[PDB]
Amino acid sequence: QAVKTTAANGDQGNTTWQKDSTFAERNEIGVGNNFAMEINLNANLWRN
Amino acid sequence: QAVKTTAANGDQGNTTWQKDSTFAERNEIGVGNNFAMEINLNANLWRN
Repeated sequence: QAVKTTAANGDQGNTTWQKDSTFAERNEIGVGNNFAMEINLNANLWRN
Repeated sequence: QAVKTTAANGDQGNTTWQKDSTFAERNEIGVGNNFAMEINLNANLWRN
């Protein structure tokens, strides 16, 4: 979900609103590297 | 779970019996395509 900042007078970085006026409420985001699986190629060909 | 149609007098499609007499009640089924990972093949051999 999106978020913005308030008037930010002093030590207001804690104060953070909701910016639903522009962005949606169910966005999709991943964290870290993407899922992946490992294989070894030349070994398999030689084995076959 | 399986279901069966009724005698269907008129607009009786809403009426729908359960065919649990014959079919089991936990049959498995998939919807849409199957799971599928992807790997470009020749690029990896050439790069190695």
